[PDB]
Amino acid sequence: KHNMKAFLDELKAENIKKFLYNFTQIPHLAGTEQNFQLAKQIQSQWKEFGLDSVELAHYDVLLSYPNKTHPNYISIINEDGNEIFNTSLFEPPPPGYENVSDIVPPFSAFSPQGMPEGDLVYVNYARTEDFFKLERDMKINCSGKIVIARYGKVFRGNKVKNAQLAGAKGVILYSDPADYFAPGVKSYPDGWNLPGGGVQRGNILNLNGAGDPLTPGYPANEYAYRRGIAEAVGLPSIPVHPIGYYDAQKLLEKMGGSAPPDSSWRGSLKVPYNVGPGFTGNFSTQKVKMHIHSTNEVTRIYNVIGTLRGAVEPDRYVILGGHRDSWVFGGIDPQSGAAVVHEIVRSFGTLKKEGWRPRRTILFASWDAEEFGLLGSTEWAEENSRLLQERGVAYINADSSIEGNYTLRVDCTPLMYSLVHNLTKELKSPDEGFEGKSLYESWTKKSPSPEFSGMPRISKLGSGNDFEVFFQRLGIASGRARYTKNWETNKFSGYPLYHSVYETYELVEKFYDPMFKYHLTVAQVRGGMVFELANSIVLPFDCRDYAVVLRKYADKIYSISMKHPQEMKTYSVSFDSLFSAVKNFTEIASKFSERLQDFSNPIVLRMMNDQLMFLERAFIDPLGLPDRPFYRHVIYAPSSHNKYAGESFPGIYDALFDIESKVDPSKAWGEVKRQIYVAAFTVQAAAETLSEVA
Amino acid sequence: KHNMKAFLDELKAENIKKFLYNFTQIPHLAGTEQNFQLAKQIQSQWKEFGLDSVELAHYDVLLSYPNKTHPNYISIINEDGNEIFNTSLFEPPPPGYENVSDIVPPFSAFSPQGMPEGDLVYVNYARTEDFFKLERDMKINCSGKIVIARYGKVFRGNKVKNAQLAGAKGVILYSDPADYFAPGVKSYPDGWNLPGGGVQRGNILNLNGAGDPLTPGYPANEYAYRRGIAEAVGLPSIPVHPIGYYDAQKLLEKMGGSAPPDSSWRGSLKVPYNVGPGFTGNFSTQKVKMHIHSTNEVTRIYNVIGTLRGAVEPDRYVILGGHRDSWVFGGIDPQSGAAVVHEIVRSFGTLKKEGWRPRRTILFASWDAEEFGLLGSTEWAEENSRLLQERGVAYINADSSIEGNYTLRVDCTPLMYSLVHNLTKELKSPDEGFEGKSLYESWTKKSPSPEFSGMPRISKLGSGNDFEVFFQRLGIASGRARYTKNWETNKFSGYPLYHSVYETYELVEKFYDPMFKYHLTVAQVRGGMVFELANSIVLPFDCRDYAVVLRKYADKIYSISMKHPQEMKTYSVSFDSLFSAVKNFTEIASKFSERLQDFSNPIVLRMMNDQLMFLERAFIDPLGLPDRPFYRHVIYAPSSHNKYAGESFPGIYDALFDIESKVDPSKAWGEVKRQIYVAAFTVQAAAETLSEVA
Ligand SMILES: *[C@@H]1O[C@H](CO)[C@@H](O[C@@H]2O[C@H](CO)[C@@H](O[C@@H]3O[C@H](CO)[C@@H](O)[C@H](O[C@H]4O[C@H](CO)[C@@H](O)[C@H](O)[C@@H]4O)[C@@H]3O)[C@H](O)[C@H]2NC(C)=O)[C@H](O)[C@H]1NC(C)=O
Ligand SMILES: *[C@@H]1O[C@H](CO)[C@@H](O[C@@H]2O[C@H](CO)[C@@H](O[C@@H]3O[C@H](CO)[C@@H](O)[C@H](O[C@H]4O[C@H](CO)[C@@H](O)[C@H](O)[C@@H]4O)[C@@H]3O)[C@H](O)[C@H]2NC(C)=O)[C@H](O)[C@H]1NC(C)=O
Ligand SMILES: *[C@@H]1O[C@H](CO)[C@@H](O[C@@H]2O[C@H](CO)[C@@H](O)[C@H](O)[C@H]2NC(C)=O)[C@H](O)[C@H]1NC(C)=O
Ligand SMILES: *[C@@H]1O[C@H](CO)[C@@H](O[C@@H]2O[C@H](CO)[C@@H](O)[C@H](O)[C@H]2NC(C)=O)[C@H](O)[C@H]1NC(C)=O
Ligand SMILES: *[C@@H]1O[C@H](CO)[C@@H](O[C@@H]2O[C@H](CO)[C@@H](O)[C@H](O)[C@H]2NC(C)=O)[C@H](O)[C@H]1NC(C)=O
Ligand SMILES: *[C@@H]1O[C@H](CO)[C@@H](O[C@@H]2O[C@H](CO)[C@@H](O)[C@H](O)[C@H]2NC(C)=O)[C@H](O)[C@H]1NC(C)=O
Ligand SMILES: *[C@@H]1O[C@H](CO)[C@@H](O[C@@H]2O[C@H](CO)[C@@H](O)[C@H](O)[C@H]2NC(C)=O)[C@H](O)[C@H]1NC(C)=O
Ligand SMILES: *[C@@H]1O[C@H](CO)[C@@H](O[C@@H]2O[C@H](CO)[C@@H](O)[C@H](O)[C@H]2NC(C)=O)[C@H](O)[C@H]1NC(C)=O
Ligand SMILES: O=C(O)CC[C@H](CP(=O)(O)CCC(=O)O)C(=O)O
Ligand SMILES: O=C(O)CC[C@H](CP(=O)(O)CCC(=O)O)C(=O)O
Ligand SMILES: *[C@@H]1O[C@H](CO)[C@@H](O)[C@H](O)[C@H]1NC(C)=O
Ligand SMILES: *[C@@H]1O[C@H](CO)[C@@H](O)[C@H](O)[C@H]1NC(C)=O
Ligand SMILES: *[C@@H]1O[C@H](CO)[C@@H](O)[C@H](O)[C@H]1NC(C)=O
Ligand SMILES: *[C@@H]1O[C@H](CO)[C@@H](O)[C@H](O)[C@H]1NC(C)=O
Ligand SMILES: *[C@@H]1O[C@H](CO)[C@@H](O)[C@H](O)[C@H]1NC(C)=O
Ligand SMILES: *[C@@H]1O[C@H](CO)[C@@H](O)[C@H](O)[C@H]1NC(C)=O
Ligand SMILES: [Ca+2]
Ligand SMILES: [Ca+2]
Ligand SMILES: [Cl-]
Ligand SMILES: [Cl-]
Ligand SMILES: [Zn+2]
Ligand SMILES: [Zn+2]
Ligand SMILES: [Zn+2]
Ligand SMILES: [Zn+2]
Repeated sequence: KHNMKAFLDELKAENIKKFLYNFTQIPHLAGTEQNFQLAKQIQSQWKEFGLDSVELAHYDVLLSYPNKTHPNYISIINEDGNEIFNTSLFEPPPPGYENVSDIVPPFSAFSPQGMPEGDLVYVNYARTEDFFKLERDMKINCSGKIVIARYGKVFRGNKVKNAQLAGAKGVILYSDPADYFAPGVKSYPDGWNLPGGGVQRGNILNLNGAGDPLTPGYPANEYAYRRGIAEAVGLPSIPVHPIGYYDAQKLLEKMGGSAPPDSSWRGSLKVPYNVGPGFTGNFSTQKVKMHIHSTNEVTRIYNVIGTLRGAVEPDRYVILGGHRDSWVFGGIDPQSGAAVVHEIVRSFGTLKKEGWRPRRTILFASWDAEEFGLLGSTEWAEENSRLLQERGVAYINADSSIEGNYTLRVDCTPLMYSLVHNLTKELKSPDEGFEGKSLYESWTKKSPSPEFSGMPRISKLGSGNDFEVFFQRLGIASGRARYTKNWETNKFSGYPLYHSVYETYELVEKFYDPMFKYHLTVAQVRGGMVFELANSIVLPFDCRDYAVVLRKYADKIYSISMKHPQEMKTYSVSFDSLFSAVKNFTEIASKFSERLQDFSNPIVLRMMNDQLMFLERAFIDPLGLPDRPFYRHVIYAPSSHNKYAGESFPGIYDALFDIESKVDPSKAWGEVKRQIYVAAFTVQAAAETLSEVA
Repeated sequence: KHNMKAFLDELKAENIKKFLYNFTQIPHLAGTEQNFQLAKQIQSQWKEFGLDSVELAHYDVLLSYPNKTHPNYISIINEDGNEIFNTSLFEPPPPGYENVSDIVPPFSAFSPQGMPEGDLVYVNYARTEDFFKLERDMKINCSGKIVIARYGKVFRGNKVKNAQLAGAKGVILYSDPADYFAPGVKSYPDGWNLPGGGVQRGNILNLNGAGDPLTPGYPANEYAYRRGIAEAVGLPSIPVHPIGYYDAQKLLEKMGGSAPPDSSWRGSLKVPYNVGPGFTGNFSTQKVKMHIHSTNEVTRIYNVIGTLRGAVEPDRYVILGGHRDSWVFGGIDPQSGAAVVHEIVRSFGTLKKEGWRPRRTILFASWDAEEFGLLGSTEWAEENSRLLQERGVAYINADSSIEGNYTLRVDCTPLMYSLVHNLTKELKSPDEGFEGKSLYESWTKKSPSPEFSGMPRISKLGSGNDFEVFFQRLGIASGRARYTKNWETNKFSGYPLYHSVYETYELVEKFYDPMFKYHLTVAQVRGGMVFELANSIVLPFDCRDYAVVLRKYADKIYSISMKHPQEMKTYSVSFDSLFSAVKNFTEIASKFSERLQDFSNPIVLRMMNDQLMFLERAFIDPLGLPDRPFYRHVIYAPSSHNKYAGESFPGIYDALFDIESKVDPSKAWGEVKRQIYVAAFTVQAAAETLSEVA
């Protein structure tokens, strides 16, 4: 038989290991020849594996690279302008790679050029609440200062935006061992911790879903009209550079001015963590000087798009996609995910060669330039938006398969909760101590739902990965799953070697998953989801699960507003319409579910399949969210404070955020009311897509 | 048999006459009790006729009404402030209606209040080119003047916008006999001409597709958040009032200053048509004074929505809609169309009672508040946009069935050209001299295509009627057909009694269509179109017809640009991408057509039906046109100079318009290039929806 079990059993840990090794021997930086060569390799192999068609889709997008003959670095400069300390020009390469060429040195992609000199202010994680603390509570002024911030907690681009709006003239990002050195584990190469010379690369854009900075709304094809750099989307206005904790210690050790306001501001270095501004008495005349010379350059990128045509519904697309480009070797990010996709394609192709075809079309994607702001997935979705809007069933992401080895981590639309629960109950746990138990059982035990006993946690989708255009722009049901760590407060901070030269094949094979069993488990979850979506007669979505969360989000946003009872009285701020719509959705979804169970009629089936496919679509508002036109989903958006985090009822959330500080409360509460109306309306309209059609 | 002929033969001229009489005995002004009562009547009758469900959909929208105890009027005022001449407070009522209550006096709906006094400037039709002539050629300055303009040629709201931007402090609109009195015909009640006391009502908004001024993007339901009046969409900033030609003669006769620049500026009144400013020597100290006291008021409106559920594809909607509200009696506009819809519903209901159901669902609509800016259709489409976007096959409009008795007038998407040609070849001509000939034959003879011998003219869709939200916002294939006059240069000017108290049942029965044969012919065209759309196994759209027009529009826009060869050289302005996309569309459409002919498989059929349904959808750009977010179709939009006129490649057209006058040619030609890119991209993307799906 050619069923899900046949598919799943064909998947091999040994193959995932071979592919991971193959993808991580040299760097695959977006826009470089090495990454174009790997694209052509994957294209050839997917053809060999059996896909019907496999094409490269290329675009010319704005990328950013250091100047090879004019290196970026930071100094402490004394009174006469002598540079008395310089940060490192490169990370010491790991064992056996010390002769590898084309390792991009640490830099912040899309930083402008500059050589700002000034006094340091330490801003903790550079979160919105950290700047509130500095400015409002401590009366410390960042204007014209160079800010130094530790990585962690939120996307680095949010830190840079926050620093810019505080009036900073530069930002230094560093990795504190508090966040990137787990106690009792050794530094790379002898363990998975970050050494003091290690540095996290990464882009610092604030694109809000736009894709290539120069072509928002339209694919960056051969005839594209491009904005001028001054009108580009999302570029930072101040120089930015990342450093390791040996270098950070040198910049922080001399810091004076105010003490840290409390212990949540102190990392693990042997320094005071004084906020500044500037250095203590002896060194009061020394300054910090950045030297940034990176350039932004329009550069060709390449997505690989493979098609396995559906036997029955070829015009319905289930998409498995993840990126290929890496900062350096990409041993975890992304090749641990790319190797899983490769093995999934191989397994599906094995069935296809024996005469099987899925019910619906499956599209497989190897995206490029993800690290530079989700550019390859976004430009391709811009190009194909009409096809995706009317035909897209679901998008399953496939970046890093592991970021730890503790338990499963799933983020997805409520429409996929039931699918995930059911599939994980049928898969074996790879975990020690759970042998012969289901993955559902180990996951639920290790990651309990905060709301329901006997259920696992499933998180909301925000952004920071390639599902963003499909979910938040186009409203296609999306999901992701990976293995993760225990480390709760590190959720958005990355594993220690994230985006460093030390993230290698050996890191994975020695320290994360020597048997490739966690990789195989993730291949089973991702491939199992794709299989069910592409093959189930009735699409495997449960609208009632959306009803349950919508009530939870409505309770939560109302609870936020209810911290301001006098203003809700004054301005007549009612959530009644939103609860009404949520009640209606619950009622209608229950009735639709009964019909879906109670309905030989392919037109009624597909009618119902279309109602299921278009339900996520119905949460899209064509006018988008305020000042974020490419975030169009009304129930979820990336947090305006942290792109990695999903926020629910984002339009109402942002209207309420820090509202007590607004100068015109009438206007501010009027906008809360407007957002309640938009949310109630959209929930009701989505409900009505599930009513009988005529 | 229950085929199209059964449907068509059931339609009766006598029934259309009875319904027209029934709908035109009292005024049915939007927002009044009389119009709510007529809504309830139609709802009851459509239920009796056999529809499955018939509901009222109500909204609370901004309307505008004169003050009953403080009448609007215009004066000539002498030096001491004596009002020496006053315009009329009402139109003399026609025979037998002189005791009818609730006839709204002539006014310009949505005028602000004011009593501006000043010198007159005569601006011809107040078109963009008329203001260019005044300001650029004649050096006449309208700033702080009261402008007087003749109705005709363009939508009145465009005139008011043009006057406002010229700095006018008020606008007087009047009906010149040149445009509203056909030579050799008598004035109402003895003929169909406009008497000197007759006045054309009408709104003067510039909504650009927004719908209710207070709720753009969202339905004006019970919990809607409304903009404040100062942020409302489309309201004029200066007072405006309409008058008849007896009153106009009194205001124009004393005009001095400059002579009319040429004869195209002279109407038929026995006056010089001097442009002003102000009056000739003797009267130089007299001024014109307006008194406008109308108020804008949020008011409930009611659409009637009838459903005839499809037997096979209930989730595919074919919509026949037209408005019910009138300025006064609505003898032509809209009740000549509403009576036709009523008879169509009755005929379909007759088949339904004998056990027939159409293949797809047919929705019938009686829209409200059309006269106040397409408010009822727009608010309902805002409410139901998700259903319409994913399920809407086609929209057929049904306003005035006659505006003359000469020949057919059809405006529609190219996707319906073949359907119209085929249906009209099967219908009998009602025309004298064409007895026993097809409607196709009489129409093609009387209205020859400017491009093709042996073909009739079919015009583009702009706006000024209820199809606007469906076509230009949502991208649902739309069409309209009516009987019209010969009068070429009067195309956008209306028939003489348009929006006057004289537009009555008797006007129609005595002077337009005493046998109701033109009404019946239009009922056959509209009902025949709906029948084929709702019943044909393959949707009756021909994508190759879009390919042919896209080439014609590309040639036309290129020809406009090519008036500026030096700038196209300087700024490297190429149309190559747009012609490429049009060539690709032509190639792909030809291949799709072959498959549609060459393809027992309901999934392939519906796949293909979906490709046909979503083709118009593919011309929608979710970012909309520049500064007109609710005009989203890239191939067609309402002309920015005349809402009634369709413009092709509007984004490129508007970027080129008057470009030689722009201060920064680099920027202006850059925007032309941007619009060429958007157009090429959208044409290519629409083409790709017709490629094989996988
Ligand atoms: C959840 O679904 C329910 C349907 O089960 C839906 O109920 C609808 O609620 C609206 C708003 O309450 C109702 O609107 C009323 O409609 C009647 C006519 O049917 C009007 O007369 C009412 O207006 C009068 O009263 C108002 C309130 O006091 C006044 O403001 C107004 O000036 C009028 O005097 C009012 O418009 C509607 O009838 C029901 N529909 C039903 C029960 O079928 C509810 O809206 C849904 N929730 C959301 C958020 O959509
Ligand atoms: C109409 O449909 C045709 C398909 O039949 C489609 O043709 C495509 O045109 C694009 C643009 O010309 C081609 O793009 C080229 O792709 C190759 C790789 O396949 C690249 O190497 C090319 O780039 C080089 O040359 C450029 C031009 O001189 C340089 O600017 C660039 O720096 C590179 O040196 C170029 O991107 C594409 O291959 C074809 N596809 C085919 C034939 O399948 C055409 O685009 C459609 N029209 C529209 C408006 O979409
Ligand atoms: C990764 O695997 C690929 C595919 O097996 C290898 O590329 C092939 O290598 C042989 C030997 O050079 C060539 O003859 C083939 O043409 C290549 N096949 C392709 C590109 O499809 C590649 O060598 C491997 N890379 C590493 C670093 O092991
Ligand atoms: C930090 O690096 C800078 C730049 O390379 C060093 O300063 C330069 O030193 C050379 C050789 O002594 C001089 O000729 C240049 O004029 C200096 N350039 C600048 C920009 O100051 C500096 O010596 C380094 N500091 C340390 C502590 O190694
Ligand atoms: C998850 O599996 C459950 C248990 O099998 C499925 O729920 C059952 O579905 C069948 C088929 O419709 C019904 O007859 C049962 O009554 C359901 N049992 C329940 C609700 O406990 C559920 O559909 C699956 N979810 C998917 C496939 O998305
Ligand atoms: C238009 O026709 C309608 C429907 O025939 C008439 O309304 C009906 O009139 C009778 C007599 O008053 C009532 O008993 C019915 O209840 C009405 N039916 C409805 C409203 O569905 C109406 O009188 C006619 N109007 C004119 C001016 O002739
Ligand atoms: C035009 O109408 C105005 C307003 O009704 C007339 O002026 C008024 O005349 C009455 C009675 O003579 C006076 O008491 C008011 O003071 C006047 N009002 C204003 C606003 O001036 C005027 O007589 C009319 N002109 C003509 C020619 O009939
Ligand atoms: C208009 O009618 C023409 C003539 O019947 C239709 O074109 C024919 O369609 C049949 C059925 O596919 C083909 O076999 C013929 O070859 C076509 N004849 C032609 C192109 O001359 C056309 O489809 C009709 N248009 C509609 C229904 O939209
Ligand atoms: O630009 C973006 O939105 C994200 C770019 C990348 C995505 P990533 O590949 O490293 C994976 C991060 C994640 O899945 O949360 C970054 O976080 O630096
Ligand atoms: O506001 C609008 O866009 C049009 C309002 C009305 C539409 P109408 O019913 O009179 C018919 C005009 C037409 O079909 O062109 C008007 O032209 O005054
Ligand atoms: C790299 O180094 C220097 C900086 O001025 C110069 O030779 C060259 O222009 C730079 N390359 C760039 C800016 O891409
Ligand atoms: C912060 O510092 C700069 C000093 O030039 C000043 O312009 C700005 O107003 C200051 N802000 C506050 C709130 O003190
Ligand atoms: C993998 O699992 C073991 C068991 O707890 C643990 O000791 C090790 O630290 C884990 N590896 C990583 C990288 O978390
Ligand atoms: C109508 O007439 C006068 C104008 O001031 C006044 O009595 C009343 O307020 C007006 N009604 C309105 C403004 O609706
Ligand atoms: C038109 O007239 C007014 C007179 O106050 C003036 O402000 C404006 O600049 C004039 N425009 C031109 C172009 O003469
Ligand atoms: C109707 O048709 C006849 C024939 O030409 C014509 O005399 C009459 O003017 C027409 N009616 C209208 C209102 O155009
Ligand atoms: Ca783009
Ligand atoms: Ca609205
Ligand atoms: Cl992922
Ligand atoms: Cl019409
Ligand atoms: Zn990644
Ligand atoms: Zn990454
Ligand atoms: Zn009308
Ligand atoms: Zn009208």
